[PDB]
Formats: sequence, C-alpha cells, structure tokens
Amino acid sequence: MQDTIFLKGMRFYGYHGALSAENEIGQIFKVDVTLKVDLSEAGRTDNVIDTVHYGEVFEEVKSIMEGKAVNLLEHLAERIANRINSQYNRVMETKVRITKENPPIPGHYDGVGIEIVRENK
Amino acid sequence: MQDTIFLKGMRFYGYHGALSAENEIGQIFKVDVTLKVDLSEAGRTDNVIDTVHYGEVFEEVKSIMEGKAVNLLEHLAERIANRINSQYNRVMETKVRITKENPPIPGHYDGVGIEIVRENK
Amino acid sequence: MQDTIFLKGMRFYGYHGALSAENEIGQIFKVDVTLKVDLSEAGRTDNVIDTVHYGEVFEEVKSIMEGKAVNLLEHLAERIANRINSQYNRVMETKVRITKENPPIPGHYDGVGIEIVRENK
Amino acid sequence: MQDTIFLKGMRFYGYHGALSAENEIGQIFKVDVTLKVDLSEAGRTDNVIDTVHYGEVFEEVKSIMEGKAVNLLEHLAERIANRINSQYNRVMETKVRITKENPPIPGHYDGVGIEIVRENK
Amino acid sequence: MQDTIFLKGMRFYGYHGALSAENEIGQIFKVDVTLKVDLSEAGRTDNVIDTVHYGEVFEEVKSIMEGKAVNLLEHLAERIANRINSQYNRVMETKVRITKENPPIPGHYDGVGIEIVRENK
Amino acid sequence: MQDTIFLKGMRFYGYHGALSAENEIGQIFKVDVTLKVDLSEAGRTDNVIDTVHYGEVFEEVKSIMEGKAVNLLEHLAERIANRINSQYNRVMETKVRITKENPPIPGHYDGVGIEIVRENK
Amino acid sequence: MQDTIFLKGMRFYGYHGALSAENEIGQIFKVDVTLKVDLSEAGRTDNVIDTVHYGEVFEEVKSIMEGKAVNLLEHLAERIANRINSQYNRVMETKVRITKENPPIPGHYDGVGIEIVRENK
Amino acid sequence: MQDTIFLKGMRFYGYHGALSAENEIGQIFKVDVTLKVDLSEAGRTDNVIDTVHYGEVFEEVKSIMEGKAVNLLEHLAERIANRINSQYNRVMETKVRITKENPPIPGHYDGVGIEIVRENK
Ligand SMILES: Cn1cnc2c(O)nc(N)nc21
Ligand SMILES: Cn1cnc2c(O)nc(N)nc21
Ligand SMILES: Cn1cnc2c(O)nc(N)nc21
Ligand SMILES: Cn1cnc2c(O)nc(N)nc21
Ligand SMILES: Cn1cnc2c(O)nc(N)nc21
Ligand SMILES: Cn1cnc2c(O)nc(N)nc21
Ligand SMILES: Cn1cnc2c(O)nc(N)nc21
Ligand SMILES: Cn1cnc2c(O)nc(N)nc21
Repeated sequence: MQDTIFLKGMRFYGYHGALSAENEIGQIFKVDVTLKVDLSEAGRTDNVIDTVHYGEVFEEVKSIMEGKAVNLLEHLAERIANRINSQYNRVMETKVRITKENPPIPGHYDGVGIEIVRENK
Repeated sequence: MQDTIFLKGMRFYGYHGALSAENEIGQIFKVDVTLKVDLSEAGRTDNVIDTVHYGEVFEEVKSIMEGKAVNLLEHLAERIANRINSQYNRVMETKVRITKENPPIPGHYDGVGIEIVRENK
Repeated sequence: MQDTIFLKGMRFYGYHGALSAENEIGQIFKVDVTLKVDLSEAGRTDNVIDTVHYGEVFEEVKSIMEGKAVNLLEHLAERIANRINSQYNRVMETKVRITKENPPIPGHYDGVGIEIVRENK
Repeated sequence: MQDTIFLKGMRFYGYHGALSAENEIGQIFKVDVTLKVDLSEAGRTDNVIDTVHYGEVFEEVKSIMEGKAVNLLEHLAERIANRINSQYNRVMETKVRITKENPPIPGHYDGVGIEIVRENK
Repeated sequence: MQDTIFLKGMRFYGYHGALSAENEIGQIFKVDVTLKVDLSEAGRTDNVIDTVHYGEVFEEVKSIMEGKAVNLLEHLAERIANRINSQYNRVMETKVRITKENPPIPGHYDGVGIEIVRENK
Repeated sequence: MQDTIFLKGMRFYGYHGALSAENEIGQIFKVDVTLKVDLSEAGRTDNVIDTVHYGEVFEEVKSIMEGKAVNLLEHLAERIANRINSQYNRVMETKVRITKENPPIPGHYDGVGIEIVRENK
Repeated sequence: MQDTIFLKGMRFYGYHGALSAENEIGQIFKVDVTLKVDLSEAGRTDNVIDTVHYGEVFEEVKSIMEGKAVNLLEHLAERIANRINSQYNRVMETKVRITKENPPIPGHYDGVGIEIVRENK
Repeated sequence: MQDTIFLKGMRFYGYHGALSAENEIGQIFKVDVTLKVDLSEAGRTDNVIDTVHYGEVFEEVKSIMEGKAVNLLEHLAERIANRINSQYNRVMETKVRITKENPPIPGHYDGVGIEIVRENK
C-alpha cells in the first residue's frame, strides 16, 4: 500500500532541548508528518468520514510541539507517532521527521534532526 | 521497470473542499503526476507515437482540477489516476499527489495533502 | 538619516477580510516593518537602552495581527504604524507592508497587499 | 505620498511576441503591478469603498494579459497602465513591470522584461 | 551497492522537440545524471584513476544536449545513458532525468519530463 | 523618466580574475543589466523598431562576458556599459551589475560584486 | 555617483547579544556590506590597485563578526562601518546591514536586524 | 529499521581537489550526513545518552572537511563514514553525500558530487 496523507514544513516555536540555555530562549522546530492510509474508499466515496482529517492531525502535532519542554527531539517524535497511531486506526504507520534548523551548533548547515517511522499496532 | 514520465508543480485554482466556506472562496491546488512507462522504444525510435503525450496528460488533469467542486482531494486524485490509466495502456501505473498549501488550518506549515499510487489494470 | 531597524517576513494567521467567508476560514498574513531610527548613539554606546527593542516591536505587531478581525489591511497597517509611533520617540517614521499571499482571488500570483509609510509626530 | 497597493508575481500564459513562432506556442508572462494611492482614509475608516479593490485590478490585468496577442511587452504594459488609471481616480500613478522569464533567447538568465511608470491624468 | 556519482541541475539551451515551432525558437533543458559506481577503492586510494571523472561525464552530456535537434526527450536520454555506459565500465547503471520546465503547454506547472534508468551491459 | 528595459540573472562561465589560478579554472559570472529608455512610443505603436531589442543586448553582454579574460569586474562592466550606450541612442543610461557568487574568498556569503551606472553621451 | 562595491549574504556564527543565554549558545549573523566607490578609473585601467579589494573588506568584516561578543548589532555595524572607512579612502560611504534571522523572539518571521549608512570623513 | 539522525546542508570551505589550481584557491563543500540509528529507547527515555549527539557528529565532519587537502571527494566521504562508524556503535550505517556546487567545470549545473553508504561493522 503506497497511499499516504501528509503535513509538511509544519513550524512551531518551542523550548525543548538538552541544554538549559536552549529551553530558556527557545527556537523554531519544523515537522513533517507522513501517515500510511489506504485512500481508495475515500477516493471512491468522497466522504471525509472515510479518511483521516488532517486538521485533527495538525492540532495533535501542535499540542505536543507547543507543550511541555522536553530534552530530545526523539521524545518529541515518539509522542507524536504514538499519539496519532492511537486515535486513528486507518493510519497503518506514522512517520515523524523533526528538524532543528538552528541548533546551538557553531557552524553552517541547513539543519539537524531525526526521523522515526512507527507502525500502528 | 524504473522509467517514468512526469508533470510537476501543476497548479490550478479550484473550489473543492469539505467546508462550505472553502468551496465559496476557493484556493490553489498543486499537483504532481508521475506515470510508469517503458521508454526504450520511444528512446530507440524517437517517435512520439511510442510514448505518452504529456500535453494530453496535463489537459486531463486540468479538466478534473478545474471542474465540478468535490469534497476530498482523495476523490480528486482517484479520478485523475483512473482517467489516465484508462486512455493510456503504456502507463503501467499512475501516481497522483495533491497538495493544499493553504488550507483553512490555523498554523504555519508548507502544505497538507495526499498521494495515491494506482496500477493500470 | 538612513539608519533603519527592521522585522521581515513576520507571519500571523488571522481572520481579517472584507468577505464573510474570509473571516470564517482565515489565512496567513505576512508583515514587513521598517522603522526610521538614528543608531549612532546605540552604535557608539552598545547599550540597548539607546535603541528600540525589536522584541517589543514584534509583540506590538503580533497583538494587532492576531486580534479582532477587521476588514482592510489598510486598517491593519494604520493601527500598527500608529501604535509603534506612539510608544517610541526614537522612531522618526514607521513603514508597514502587509501581504495577502493567498487571497480569494482566482488566479496565479505571488501575493497582493499594501504598504504605508507614516512619520512620527 | 509613499503609500502603495500591489499585486506581485502575477502569471498568465499568453501568445504575445514579435516572432511568429512565439505567438504560436506561447509562454508564461509574469506581471508586477504597483499603484500609488493614499491609504489613510481607508486605514482610518476600514471601509473598502475608501480604497482600490485589488480583485478588480487583477481582473483588469488578466483581461489584457490573456487577450489578443500583441507584439511588444511595452504595448502590454501601456494598455494595463492606461486601463487602471482610467477606472480609478484614487490611483495617482501606475507602475507596470512585465517579465519574459523564458524568451526565445539562447542563453542562461533569470528573465528579460520592461517596466513602465505612468501617472494618472 | 548504494554508492553513486552525480551531476545535478545541468542546463543546456537546445532545439529538440516534436513541434516545428519548438525546434525553431528553442528552450532550456535541465538534466540530472546519477551513475552507479562502487567508490570504496577510490575512497581508499584517493586516486582519481579509481573513479569516474565527472568533467568527462558532463562534456558527454553537453555534446548530446547541445547537438542535433531530435524529437523526444526519451531519445535524448537514451543516447546519454547509452553513451556513458559504453565509455565507462565502473558505471554499473546510469539514470538520466530530463526536464522541460517551459514546454509549449498552456498552463502553470514547475516542469514536464522523463527519467530513464539503464544498467551497463 | 522611470521606464526601463532589463535582463536579469544572466550567467556566463568566464576566466576573468586578478589571480592566475582564477583565470585557469574559471567561474560563473552573473550579470544584471538595466537600461533607461522611454517606452511610450513603443507602447503606443507596438512596433519593436520603437524600442531596444533585448536579444541584441544579451548578445552584446555575452560577447564581452565570454571573451578575453580581463582582471577586474570593473573593466568587464565598463566595456558592457560603453558598448550598449554606443549602439543604442534610445538608451539614456546603462546600469551594469556583475556578481562573483563564488570568488576565491575563504568564507560563507551569497556573492561579491560591483555595479556601475553610466549615462549615454 | 552611483557606483558601488558589494559583499552579500555574508554569514558568521557569533555570540553577540544583550541576553546572557544568547551569548552562551550563539547564532548565525548575516551581513550585507555596500561601499560607495567611483569605479571608472579601475574600469578604465583594469588595475586592481584602482579599486577596493573585497577580500580585504571581507576579512575586516569577519574579524569583527567573529570577535569579542558585544550586545547590540548597532555596535557590530558601527565598528564595521568605521573600520572600512578608515583603511579605504576610495570608499566615500559604507552601508552595513546586519540580520538576526533567528533571534530569541517567539514567533514566525524571516529575520530581524538593522542597517546603518555611514559616510567617510 | 527506518529511524535516522541527520545533518543537512553542512558547508565548509576547503582546498581539496585533484587539480593544483583547485587546492590553491579553494571552494565551498556541502555535506549531508544521514546515520542509521534505532531511536525508540531515546524516544522512550528522553535521555540524550540513549542516542547519538549530533554536535559531536558535526565536529567530526568539520575536522575532516576543514583539514588536510586531499584529492577526491570519495576520500573525503570514506574518512567521514569510517570515523563516525568507529566512535559510535548505535550507528548501524552511515551515509555521506558530498557536493561540489562550483567545480572547475565550464558549464551551468546545480552541482556535482558523490554519495557513499557504509554499514558499521
Ligand atoms: C545534542 N542534542 C541536543 N538536543 C538533542 C536531541 O533532541 N537529539 C539528539 N540526538 N541530540 C541532541
Ligand atoms: C479536513 N479536510 C478538508 N478537506 C479534506 C480532504 O480533501 N482530505 C482530507 N483527508 N481531509 C480534508
Ligand atoms: C477586495 N479586498 C478584500 N480585502 C481588502 C483589503 O484589505 N484591501 C483592499 N484594497 N482590498 C481588499
Ligand atoms: C526582441 N523582442 C521580442 N519581443 C519584444 C518585446 O516585447 N520588447 C522588446 N524590447 N523586445 C522584444
Ligand atoms: C508532446 N511532446 C513533445 N515533445 C515530447 C517528448 O520529448 N516526450 C513526450 N513524451 N512528449 C512530447
Ligand atoms: C580581489 N579581486 C579579484 N578580482 C577583483 C575584481 O574584479 N574587482 C575587485 N574590486 N577586486 C577583485
Ligand atoms: C532586544 N535586542 C537584543 N539584541 C538587540 C540588538 O542588537 N539591537 C536591538 N535594537 N535590540 C536587541
Ligand atoms: C575530476 N575530479 C576532480 N576532483 C574529483 C573528485 O573528488 N571525484 C571525482 N569522481 N572526480 C573528480
């Protein structure tokens, strides 16, 4: 199954980070979320109730990205993956990519991040 | 077989959408279409009649994207996939990606959408 | 005097707009603010108290951009100009540019907007 | 007076051009329109009837850009300038920039064009 | 084997095309070439003679892209693939992607093209 | 008079440069040319013979940019300015901007260059 | 006199900033420097000794941008302006623009900064 | 396992290159590094000690990219791969992509490079 639903370049200002200074000042976190979902029925019917509502998916991502400051992006993505997989059965697998385009790293790069793929059980 | 024919960043202004307000004002819909086709003969011959005409493929996408307002992008992509697969036998499979870069979602992201892959039967 | 302080590509999701549908769904408003200020003293001293705090300027723009939905961008910019000019005497003139990159206009363009320049009295 | 109303990166597919081949195949024409207008009243009132409607301005540009194929971009811009200046008295001056990003010129450049500034009489 | 050598966004002005008008005026052709090559020896030694010279690969692409005007991009890519695979044994497979960002197609898209993958025999 | 004719992002690979190594390997030179010309007649008539032919202007720039390797960009721009001003009387003034996006300078920047404005005598 | 020499998008990682946390972690500072210089002689002669060496100008900017952490960007730009104006007499005026694309400001914008223009005495 | 840690668009100015002139003047080298790592524990715990520190990974890349000038990018990437795989056991495989956006190649392209994938033994 190669159908997917996606939300790209989502950006939130948060205060997560392992370094105290990080959590104090904050920074923009960019997030790409790709969900595995079979879209033929919804494509057949044309009824939103046959697919996953992205607005709902964005609010779920936002709630975690703009919430309690944690240390790792790995934690930020695991909570997102695990939260989308719970409330949605049509999502067979959730891929969450988080990027810190401006970390406390002395150099010139486009960004540093992680990406996790999590199947729905 | 890894040969493909493609049309990228296609953009149409339509009025599809589940919310009444959406259909009223409208918005730009971006579409990427990738077709699976064996291009060695056409590459051998150099005769357009040995490959698929993209102009024709674009008109087909345009006709659906600028037509009757439907609810889901899933419906918009299924009709595209199913319409390219019918009129072309050299297309072994059609991939349709639709993106709503500016949906009625309160936030900052690059865009939300879907992507369907459909083999030709 | 050619010194300036600036905030660029500021983006807020609001519900301003002359059309009912607009105010209902909303959209991203991009704002560029350029303030006329003599920066030699601050450049001489290196004391923030000798210049204008942009954070404060951004909060002021944000408060208006994310507040009560009004009709015109002209109103949105006049309130910004008039609000920065009041609380800051070092600002000799305020330029406010607002852009609706995705208005309810059926077409292909990069964006529509306005720009006002207002001297401090 | 430094207030302005603007429409940027407007893009239409037309068939204007001095060379026969040009008019036959066509190409994308990008247009930037900047109008001089005093926006304090509209900024004061918040009444669209105190400013110029861009939708109307875009339709006017579109009608000329997607109409009868002419030779020069200079003609395309003079008709735009002269047409916006007639139907709108609040526009004290109209600036029209047209760009041929892909002309029949053998080389590598970002685009070729013209720009005219026309006061309202 | 996942090592690759690549040349991206290569751009040439040519006159290929099925339509007479096309061949007359011309247009920019963008080309991405990705070659499959085992790079551990060259990575071990650091001797250019243990890998494929891209300059040579670019000249080969250029010679075909700026040569005799043909009809299909499929022909343009097959000649490239077949020409790189002949003169280089370390290339186990050649992928050639050609894009017509501005074809004679009346619309708004980022570009139309093809992509062929060809193993070295 | 605020009318202008322009050619932007023109790019040529040359070997100009004060350092021997520079002239040996070469580099891409980006050029923006803006000419002052009154376009109302051409806008009135629609006759190319009432304006300046950009193709001709591009060939003139190309001939100098892809010719004999000189030392300074200042020399490269003065020859361009002086060559466009001679063969065209409708050009009241020529502005030439040249950019070395990748000079032998150890650092991270978008580019270094010069810009000359030259009136037609 | 409208001739200019320029260095754009220069980027350095520094630790300047009014807030302790800022100086601790650091951030990228983008700098645009535009110098007023008459380039006809250098354009006439083609002798680097008749113009200003940008490499030298970049090293001067770099030395200040990558040096002792100060509070204001206003101080960072005044030292740059004042340092280029001293060692170069052909520079009639120096414009320095500094941008903090990622300041400790909770929001979505492209960047905040200042710009100073300083004549050479 | 599809989890990954990444560093993108990393840019260093070096003097590597097979041609003498290259090593003399230098150029910007862009590097993308993608490491295979299982991130569920770190995602579970939220303890940096359960994942790989990118800062450390960037310093390792920087040390090699800004060190002794070598001939091939293949050598530059093999040393990076082999150096990250040694000091980190959680990295099951390292992918290193290096790009020369501005090589001594006479033409117009976006960049030339290589990419190596190396498993950790
Ligand atoms: C060094 N560092 C700071 N924050 C981090 C995070 O969220 N993940 C990883 N792998 N490293 C981090
Ligand atoms: C919430 N919503 C509105 N339109 C939609 C569409 O076309 N697809 C999906 N999945 N959600 C939509
Ligand atoms: C047509 N229209 C809708 N909103 C507008 C605004 O804020 N300004 C102007 N000039 N026109 C508008
Ligand atoms: C050469 N050429 C073709 N079309 C043109 C136009 O519209 N203006 C100018 N100045 N030149 C043109
Ligand atoms: C319609 N058309 C014109 N040129 C073409 C080409 O090279 N390939 C394909 N598939 N179609 C073309
Ligand atoms: C240092 N350097 C090398 N080439 C140059 C040029 O063309 N102009 C200027 N001002 N400096 C240069
Ligand atoms: C709030 N703030 C922090 N650093 C600053 C700087 O350099 N200039 C200005 N105006 N404000 C600053
Ligand atoms: C031609 N050339 C110069 N440097 C090179 C490098 O690092 N790799 C390859 N394959 N070719 C190179």
